[PDB]
Parts: sequence; C-alpha cells; structure tokens
Amino acid sequence: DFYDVAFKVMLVGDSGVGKTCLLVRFKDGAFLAGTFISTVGIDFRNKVLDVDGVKVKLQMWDTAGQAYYRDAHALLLLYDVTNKASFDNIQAWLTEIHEYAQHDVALMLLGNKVDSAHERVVKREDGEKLAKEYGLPFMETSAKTGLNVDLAFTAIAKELKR
Ligand SMILES: Nc1nc2c(ncn2[C@@H]2O[C@H](COP(=O)(O)OP(=O)(O)NP(=O)(O)O)[C@@H](O)[C@H]2O)c(=O)[nH]1
Ligand SMILES: [Mg+2]
Repeated sequence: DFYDVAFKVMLVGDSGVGKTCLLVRFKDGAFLAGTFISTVGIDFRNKVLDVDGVKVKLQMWDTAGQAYYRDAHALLLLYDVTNKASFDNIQAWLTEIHEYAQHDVALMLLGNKVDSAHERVVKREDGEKLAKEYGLPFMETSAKTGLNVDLAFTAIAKELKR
C-alpha cells in the first residue's frame, strides 16, 4: 500500500489501559482476549488510511506504561474508564508530553474499555470535561468491541493532514 503523506503517532498512558490492544484492533481488526503481556520497550507498526482522498501512513508506536516524544507528530493518550487512577494520572502524562514532545504535536484523549467486561468508574462527562480543559479532542473506545478505534486514528490522521 502506497501513500501521500506519513506521520509518527505514539500511544502513551498507564500500564494496563489498553495501548497494545488498541493498536492490535486498529491494525488487525481483532481483539485477542489473550495473555496480558506488558510492553517493555517501544516498537512500531504501519497502517495506511484514506483521509479526504489522501492516503496517510501512520507509523504507530506502542510504549511501556510501567527522546521518543521529540520525534512524534501526534500522541494518543489513553486511560481506562474502569481504573480511576489511570484517569487521575492523565495530567501527569500531559505535563510530560508538553515538556518533552515537539510543541506542535497533535493530541487526543481516549477513555478506553467502554464495554461489558468491567464496571465504569469514570463517567464520559468527566473525560469530556478534562479534554475541554486542555483543548484536546476526546473519544471513548474499546479494543474489545472496536468502539471508535478506526474513528480515533482517522481523526488524528485528519488533524495531522490538515
Ligand atoms: N474489556 C477490555 N479489555 C481490554 C481492552 N483493552 C485492553 N484490554 C485488556 O486489558 C489488559 C491490558 O491491555 P494492554 O493492551 O496490554 O494494555 P497496555 O496499555 O498495552 N499495557 P502496558 O503499558 O503495560 O503495555 C489486557 O488484559 C487486555 O486484554 C478493552 O478495550 N476492553
Ligand atoms: Mg502494552
């Protein structure tokens, strides 16, 4: 698959929030309810998307939640709607990104695991409100059901293209 433009996008957030699964879902269209394998170092995978008749390659970087920043064009920040601590830690992740990433990085906040599996503890409203407070786009997602996964990557690609 060829493309018109390419961007580097990195996923960040607490360990366990769903960074690896979210990427597997977008890239492979599947959710493997497999072994929880905590990511140790960063690694990348490519995917090409159509945006306004333009083909956009995303070079997507997974990262460990338990100098890269300065190279990224965009960062997806995830928390887990069923883990209040992951949401409480979002501002710290934002401070880090603001401190170490290019000043012109695109950002997006994702409240992941919005599905039957576990009980929500963070209301969508509270995530909407945090996003509004820092100017970031926001979406709820699920690697398990596929909720808004394609649409989140499409939106960031769209913002980068424009
Ligand atoms: N129900 C549900 N489980 C999910 C979802 N996303 C991930 N999981 C599960 O939650 C756990 C953590 O997922 P994972 O993708 O490994 O998270 P991570 O953010 O990559 N962790 P780390 O930073 O440690 O590498 C796994 O057991 C995975 O199957 C989701 O949307 N829904
Ligand atoms: Mg991982």
